[PDB]
Amino acid sequence: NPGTVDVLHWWTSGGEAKAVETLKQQIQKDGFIWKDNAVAGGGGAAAMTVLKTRAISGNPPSAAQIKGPDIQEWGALGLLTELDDVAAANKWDDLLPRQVADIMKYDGHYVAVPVNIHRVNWLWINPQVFDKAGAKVPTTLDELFAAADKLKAAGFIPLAHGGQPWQDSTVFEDLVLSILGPKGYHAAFVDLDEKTLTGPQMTEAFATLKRLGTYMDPNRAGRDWNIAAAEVINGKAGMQIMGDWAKSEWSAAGKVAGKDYQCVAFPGTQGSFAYNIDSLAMFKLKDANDIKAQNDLAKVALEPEFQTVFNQNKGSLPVRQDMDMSKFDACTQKSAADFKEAAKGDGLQPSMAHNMATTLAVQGAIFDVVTNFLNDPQAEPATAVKQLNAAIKAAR
Ligand SMILES: OC[C@H]1O[C@@H](O)[C@H](O)[C@@H](O)[C@@H]1O
Repeated sequence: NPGTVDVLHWWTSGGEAKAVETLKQQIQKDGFIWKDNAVAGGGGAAAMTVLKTRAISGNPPSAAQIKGPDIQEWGALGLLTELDDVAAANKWDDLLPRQVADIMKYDGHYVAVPVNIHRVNWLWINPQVFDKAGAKVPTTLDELFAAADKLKAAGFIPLAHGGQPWQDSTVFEDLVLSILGPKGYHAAFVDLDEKTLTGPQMTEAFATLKRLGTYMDPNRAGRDWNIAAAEVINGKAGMQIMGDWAKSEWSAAGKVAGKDYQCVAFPGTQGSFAYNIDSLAMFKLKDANDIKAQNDLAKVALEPEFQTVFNQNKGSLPVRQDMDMSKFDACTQKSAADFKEAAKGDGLQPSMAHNMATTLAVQGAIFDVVTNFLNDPQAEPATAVKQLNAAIKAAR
């Protein structure tokens, strides 16, 4: 046995699978065995359940898709391996933005390797559906509702949305970023500031979320994010509020920007970039050949060729800084420009819904408040903000 790579991840949709296939291929070309542990469940909760079993099993995966502050917990447990030598040889501190490199370190040592930078705060449009409905691509919340009114009148699903908590909170966080702005967003989700969490603007975010719910399919419970994307691709819906992993579904269907889809910053979030960094935390392994395979995985993750093909298929930006951005599609080039702009000011903000801003316990509290609210058409925004602050406090 040359050594086996076992990555625990949740890349299972048609688009996500095309991306992870590029990793499988490179590992095989490098002469190692690929043994997949893909665990289906958008946003990763199902994967995390499997991980919690496997991690203290004595047979951990080579790596697992573990993001944000949660990397600190796995590092604190002593389960991850330090990557000093591979990081030095492959110049990771030079290749990675400082903001990103810090997330990957436990007590100053790399313990995880990033593969991308997803943008969460996108809105996906089907321009052909917009043309049929006489609708205008929205740049403001008011325009978003105007477009939704027209799509509805035209007999389309205005907003294709799946009723799962992480999806609900993806929409909610877009609203918070839009209404509060990036500094307010940071105060609420990173600093967990009580006055922000319970303020009039957060209250208005909940009122806006409730209205948005009136423009979704009432029987959307359980609908996977790729199902929602398909409604837009197939011309049944006008819009989807989702990160740029949605682009992977458009690309996998052979669709092109302008003609088939557009993406625009979520209305009112122009200038802000809510980032989601997929990273592979590397577990301490026992088997010598599997350690060699793991070291190969760590090398591959930031190789220029892999950074290109993975991210072309995945819908995200590459995380490596020296890349020829002209090799990506127009939407990814827009993402790059928007990242650069955001990074100059205070616009670059970690996604709460995608595990970058908070611990998982705090995220879970927020998810519960937001679905409970959106599940109840009669719910009150003033109560929601009190529950939001209270539940966050109890989760810590
Ligand atoms: O499953 C949908 C998306 O969930 C996000 O949390 C992950 O970071 C993405 O890689 C994935 O495509």
